[PDB]
Amino acid sequence: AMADYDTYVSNVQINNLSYGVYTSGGKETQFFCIGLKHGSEAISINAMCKVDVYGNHKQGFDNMLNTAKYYYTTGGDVRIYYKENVWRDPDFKSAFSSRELIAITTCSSSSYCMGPTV
Amino acid sequence: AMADYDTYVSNVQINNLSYGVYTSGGKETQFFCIGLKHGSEAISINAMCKVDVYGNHKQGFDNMLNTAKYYYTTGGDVRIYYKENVWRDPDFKSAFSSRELIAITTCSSSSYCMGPTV
Amino acid sequence: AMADYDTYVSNVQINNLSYGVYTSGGKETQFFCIGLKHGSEAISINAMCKVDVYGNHKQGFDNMLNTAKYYYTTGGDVRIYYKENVWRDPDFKSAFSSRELIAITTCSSSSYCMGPTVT
Amino acid sequence: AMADYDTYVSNVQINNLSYGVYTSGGKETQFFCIGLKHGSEAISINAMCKVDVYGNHKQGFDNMLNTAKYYYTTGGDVRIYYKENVWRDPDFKSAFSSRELIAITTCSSSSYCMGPTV
Amino acid sequence: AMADYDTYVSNVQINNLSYGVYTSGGKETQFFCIGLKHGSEAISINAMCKVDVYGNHKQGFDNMLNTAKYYYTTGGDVRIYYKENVWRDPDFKSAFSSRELIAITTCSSSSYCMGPTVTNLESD
Repeated sequence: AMADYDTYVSNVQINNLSYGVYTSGGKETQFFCIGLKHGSEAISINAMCKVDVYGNHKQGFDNMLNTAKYYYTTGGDVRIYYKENVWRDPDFKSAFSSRELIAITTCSSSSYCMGPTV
Repeated sequence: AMADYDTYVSNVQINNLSYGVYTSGGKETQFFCIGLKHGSEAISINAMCKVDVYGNHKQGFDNMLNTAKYYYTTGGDVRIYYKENVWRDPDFKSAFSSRELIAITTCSSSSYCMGPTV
Repeated sequence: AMADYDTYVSNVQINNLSYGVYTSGGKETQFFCIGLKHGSEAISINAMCKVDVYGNHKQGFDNMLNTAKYYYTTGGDVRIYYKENVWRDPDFKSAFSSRELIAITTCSSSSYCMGPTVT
Repeated sequence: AMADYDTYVSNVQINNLSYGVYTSGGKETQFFCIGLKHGSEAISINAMCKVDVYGNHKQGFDNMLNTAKYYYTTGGDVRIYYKENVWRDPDFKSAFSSRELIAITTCSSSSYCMGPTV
Repeated sequence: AMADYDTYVSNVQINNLSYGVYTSGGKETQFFCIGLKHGSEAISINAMCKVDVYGNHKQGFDNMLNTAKYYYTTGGDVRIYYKENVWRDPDFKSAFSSRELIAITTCSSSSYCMGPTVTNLESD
């Protein structure tokens, strides 16, 4: 199976965004975070972030940000692939999330979203 | 004829998208994949991908991604040119596709799309 | 007059767009092409293209692509400046066009588009 | 707590935007500045700016500009994190403010915006 | 006062836009030009341009272009800051404009636009 694609939430909507600049561990960073809803269902796995110069995958900062902003605009159904327990900055983890955003795929029905499933 | 333009599907719509980051073969990659339908019907050749640091044509990652997102938004009729049997990562081919996306052109009628035919 | 601004069509609409990647003449390229509307016909006329690593003006590939996509979306009337007889790859010229896209300007009326004119 | 995240205004709207190029202190700059409202309420903390080659955080100019422009388009409620007393150019400070823009987060309700509140 | 911010036109709309490529002085350039109106009136200062590799401020070409395109799309009221007598190639000035685009700010009402204003009636 694809490394880092094993943990996801499906048929969610991106209902909040954050974008900022921040010094972390003595390095100048950019970050963004997505916040999620699942229609009217309560979701606890509801935030994930990406940082330009830290993480398991530094590539794709601008493309992932633009992709997140696209689905915030449409409110469309997506699946979010993420990795738990990534961010080591304790102030960032408590403010935003520990989770690193890995991929965003669309869902065309209540049962199908693109990408691998477990 | 144009090299790599011999294999295409016409009058389709991009009805799904994926964008992600992924380690493949020791390289840090970005990728995106488009999912297709043919009007009211599903089609069997229905996913094509592009990878920033692998493939027959590594250029144009951001422009092809922006172009794909554009037609996902409009739902317009397009022709997709693609190349078969490209991606060699077995986990990736199984989750997404083995096909490399080459070009996207528009269709102004049920019978005409821009670009060369065979 | 401005070099490369002598040849244009005014008050046209872009009704088709192509974007691709392609190996031409030993180089890896990106290109896009616009097709122009002719009455109610589906087939476009006067297609014009831009290539990132070939042409009289290699600069501005992404900005010209985004400008072309913009007017394809709005369907607005534009003036297109282009250079005839540029592309030499025969397969490309047969598939798309020989013309290089130089500039796109708006038309605010049936009578006025921005940019220089010739008589 | 996150350094530079202690000062913010919540549930505001970006109702004006400036973008320009400018020589400041012998350096060629770009800048943008956001103007804020909060519905009908009189606010005094209502302008924040970012400069490409000056400030505590020079990274993220284009991404922050595009983020500010998006919320100006939607008129949606946001939280603005900012740093007071940053700009030293007296002419710039008089025309806009001394405040450096740090982050923009969305507000999904009258009581919630993403990001830390301490 | 902010250098290069002394001449502007307020409460205008961008109602035309040009983008192109052009060779000048041995350099390959990109440029764009905006056309303006003041509601239903034509104005005297109605065009201004930015060039990627010429001008007093070469930075910000893409950001300025995207900003101008945005306001052309929305038709919203803006203030345009510009500098006179920059483009001195007569065929470019005849085709487009002599003025360099410096900044674009919004006007949220008929009475307010963002950005610096001159000190007084004589710009002392």
